Amino acid sequence: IVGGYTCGANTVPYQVSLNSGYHFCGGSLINSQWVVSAAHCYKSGIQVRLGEDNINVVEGNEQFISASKSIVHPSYNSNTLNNDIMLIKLKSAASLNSRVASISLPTSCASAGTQCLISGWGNTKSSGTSYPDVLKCLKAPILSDSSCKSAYPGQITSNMFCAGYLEGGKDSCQGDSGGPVVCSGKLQGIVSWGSGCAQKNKPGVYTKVCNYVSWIKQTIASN
Ligand SMILES: COc1ccc2[nH]cc(CCN)c2c1
Ligand SMILES: [Ca+2]
Repeated sequence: IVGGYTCGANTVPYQVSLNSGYHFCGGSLINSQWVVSAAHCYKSGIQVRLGEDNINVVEGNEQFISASKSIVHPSYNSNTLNNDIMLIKLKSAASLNSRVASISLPTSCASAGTQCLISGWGNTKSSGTSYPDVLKCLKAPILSDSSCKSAYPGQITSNMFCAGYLEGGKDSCQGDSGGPVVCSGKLQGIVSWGSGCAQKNKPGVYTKVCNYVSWIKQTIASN
């Protein structure tokens, strides 16, 4: 996250870190046994880390649970990033409490202008690299479809939205991939892609979760 603030330990209780020997992507806990992330995060041998703040120090509220199955969306296109969503099933159910909690799926899509919270352990610099060990947060609005398409001609599908600031300076960045965009207490987005981070006229692009609720619910019910 570039231009954000330190969230505070366990203030984003649905945020997860995906770990394959190191943090490599975020995700969101949507019930006691399932995590949603980006399809571009896919790999084998994922351990899901819940209740994290400092990802390099055991602070006492963590739960570490191996993934038993990953399901990339059937229409994910790695070249265009269309349908950039994946589900991960945990080998055992997480113990839910005030610091580890699921986030609700949306019943409707959020409109442009809605303020959302984006969070992650990604790079905090737009040039150069500095990775934080504690979770960073950013409040940002959903941008209109027309501004999003004007910023990324030819590249925005109906399964994507832009959020952030056309002036630059505040954005998600490398290592935030797969993490949550939460608006009005519902998961509306997944950190997906962008052109660099925090550049003028290049806001972050997010998977539009409301288009996937039926797929998520049917997949969870059968797996
Ligand atoms: C350094 O630029 C990158 C590189 C990879 C990335 N993945 C996801 C994002 C979010 C950008 N809003 C991103 C940014
Ligand atoms: Ca920790």
